[PDB]
Amino acid sequence: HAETRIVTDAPRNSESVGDHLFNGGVNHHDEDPDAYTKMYGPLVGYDPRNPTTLFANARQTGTQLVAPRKAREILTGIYSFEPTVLAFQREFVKRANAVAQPDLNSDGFSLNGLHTTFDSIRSVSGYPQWPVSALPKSNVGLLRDLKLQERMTARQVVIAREIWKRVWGHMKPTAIKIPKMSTSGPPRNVNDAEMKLQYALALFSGNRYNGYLDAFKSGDLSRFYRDYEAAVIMGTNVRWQVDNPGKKRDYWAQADIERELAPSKRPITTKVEINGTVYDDFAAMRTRLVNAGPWTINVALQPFATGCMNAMFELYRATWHPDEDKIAGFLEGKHAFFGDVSSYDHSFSEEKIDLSLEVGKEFISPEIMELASSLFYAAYFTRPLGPDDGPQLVGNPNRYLEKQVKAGNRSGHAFTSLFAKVWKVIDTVSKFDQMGYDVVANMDAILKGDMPFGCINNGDDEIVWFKSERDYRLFLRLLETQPQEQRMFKVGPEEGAVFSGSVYQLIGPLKYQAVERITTPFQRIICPERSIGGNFRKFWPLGILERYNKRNSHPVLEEVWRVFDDTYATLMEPHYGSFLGIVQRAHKEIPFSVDDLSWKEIMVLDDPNKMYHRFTDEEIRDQVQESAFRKLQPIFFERMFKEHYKGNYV
Ligand SMILES: [Mg+2]
Ligand SMILES: [Mg+2]
Ligand SMILES: [Mg+2]
Ligand SMILES: [Mg+2]
Ligand SMILES: [Mg+2]
Repeated sequence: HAETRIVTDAPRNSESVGDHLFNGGVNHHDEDPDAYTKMYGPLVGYDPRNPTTLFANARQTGTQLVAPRKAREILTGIYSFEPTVLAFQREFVKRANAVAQPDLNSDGFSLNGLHTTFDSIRSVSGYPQWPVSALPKSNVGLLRDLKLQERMTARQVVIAREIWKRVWGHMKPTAIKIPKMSTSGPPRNVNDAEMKLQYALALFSGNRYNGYLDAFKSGDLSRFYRDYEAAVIMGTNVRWQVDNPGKKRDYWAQADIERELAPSKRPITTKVEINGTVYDDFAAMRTRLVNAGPWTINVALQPFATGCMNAMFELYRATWHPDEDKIAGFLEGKHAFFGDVSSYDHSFSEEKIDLSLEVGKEFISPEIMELASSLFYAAYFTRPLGPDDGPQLVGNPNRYLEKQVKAGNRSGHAFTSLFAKVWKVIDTVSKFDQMGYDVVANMDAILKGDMPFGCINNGDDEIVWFKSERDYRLFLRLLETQPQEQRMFKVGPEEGAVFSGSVYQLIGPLKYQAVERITTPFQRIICPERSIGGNFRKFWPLGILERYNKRNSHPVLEEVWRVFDDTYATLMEPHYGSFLGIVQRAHKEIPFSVDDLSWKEIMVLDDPNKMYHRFTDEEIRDQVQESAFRKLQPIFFERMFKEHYKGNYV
């Protein structure tokens, strides 16, 4: 068929989606160019004078806060604002701190496996720090505050081009993941993976991908919206995590980002006060704004992000995807710096984002890179970030071909993870360069782990390793001496040498042993981001039982679990029932068993987005992946790649 539009002139909502189910073998939208139009309803309609109506049909609307205050159900029948729970938190933390204290050397390595104190467990889940910090229109104040370079050096640009050529220039075609449990974002704002899949099939049928790009590049939002159900705009969500009591933090106010491009931050002053009692020894949960790109934008980009990432994991495994179980042994006999990056994604400059996309255009049609740019710099809409704020549109989505919000490696983008991984390695390879090494001539060898130095990467987490002590101390001298003109990101040593959630305990001379942070099991039980069950914690017993079952695997861990069990038994059990009873009864009601799953699989059930950056299809069984994702195999977008990709297939 000739049809170039996803939404045609056919009557909408005239056929049931049940008559157009995807069989995994043929794209039925090739047979019927009107199918998508007929199986879904009329869009509400775009008003350029009122762009926020793009979100008026969402589950949460207008007035309701992005981060409401609401007690969490931490275990069956146990809620986080109850005074007995808070009493347990205080006593558990006293007793756990009496077990062990972090024992760190001058390089930040833990000698006992513990990297910090247990004080963050005095955080009240469901009690947010407010306001949630807004995203300013400009990150220049941050770049200034962090003392980052004004521009890349010439050499840094060379290195960035050499690495991006390797990344964009190779592709291992891989299925698009279609999330079951997240919103499509505008315009439909539904958690409907069937619609997402049918949209993908429509996009990749006939001439619709080129029609989509033509509509995009026209700058006519009314056209892109009408004919492709697409609008370049971010929604916003909030992520929550524990904090250390007493830690001073700051935030960008909604009223300031409205008035100023790069305003200064204001102090967060939230105190925990529950039913008329102040808890001065507790923290409110740290909160962070995350943007969310619409499905109907990200779907056009994801094939490239996923394919290039998967290629990179194969060709340059030693850098971007080593076996995590083997890292500690790999490091035996090596010196290592564990990177702690401050405000990483937000600290990317416009130059860095733009260069990445420029090199992309050598391998991928330029209009696709321009779509990526449009989303990186898109306007966003947020519901209120605090109790005194209103909903707010930041930027002008009517002018989406112009940059609206400059915020570095924008969250919610198809490319966010790829950019995080590649730029951390650009920075570290530039550091190898600044030491004096000839990194261009030896680029492949560095990335493949064949030189006497290299780096293991997981986005903003990294291990920079050296076979030679003298090379290692030269790297440390470089960090100490590096001037502003060379500084890409704000990086220091990680307290306790943590990588991907594990402490790399120093157990002998250049001998390491990985231990999951000993704070983690207790934070995730006692101070959770979300209540048990619901959308995101259906499988909550698994992570707990997995951790409990390995309690004897490390001597500090073992003692802290003994403190948990004894303290819970005395202070919680009389009122709420036994801990293991609650957890084991819940485990019986879910369709997975902890004994049958790998550690990787349990991680993915707790955080499915680890499939976009940490684990590949090969490492996770179908039943686990299918809990969270539908898939579209790459045969269904092969024609798009034949036209629009110019690199090498792996
Ligand atoms: Mg029928
Ligand atoms: Mg305080
Ligand atoms: Mg001012
Ligand atoms: Mg780190
Ligand atoms: Mg598999």
